Amino acid sequence: GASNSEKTALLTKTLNQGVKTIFDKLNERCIFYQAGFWIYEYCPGIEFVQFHGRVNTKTGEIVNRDESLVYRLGKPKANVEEREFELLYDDVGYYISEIIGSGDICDVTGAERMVEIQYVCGGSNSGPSTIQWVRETKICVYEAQVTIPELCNLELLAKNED
Repeated sequence: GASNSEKTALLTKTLNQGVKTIFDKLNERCIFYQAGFWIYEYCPGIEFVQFHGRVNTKTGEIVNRDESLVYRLGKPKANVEEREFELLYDDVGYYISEIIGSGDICDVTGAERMVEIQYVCGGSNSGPSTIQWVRETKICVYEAQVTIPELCNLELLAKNED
């Protein structure tokens, strides 16, 4: 037989490397996604909000619009140590799950408007981080995915486009 000691070290390394990479790629600039009529904005340890607005596809910049159609999803911490991340994997490959609650309870169901972010390797290993897709699965719960080029260096995350 043999042992798989190194596998656990590789997991610890991919998770930590992932967290610092994510924050490094978001600290420079926040990320957004225009999900039809609504837009979703995610900042580096600030907050996660959804608003009715418009975007400039040329760079992803938002357009000056009314702030009366804005909502809260999750409220992360300021420091990377005040928060906790999870190194997961699925049939495709590895990813990092990050869930953020403390929005506004949906009185319609009686659940939290907490968001789930899945950090994966991006197809363009030569571009900034951005959201891949966005979908409000439940009435309150919302799921999103974020691509990062530097994550693809980590062999565990050397899988996407499947």
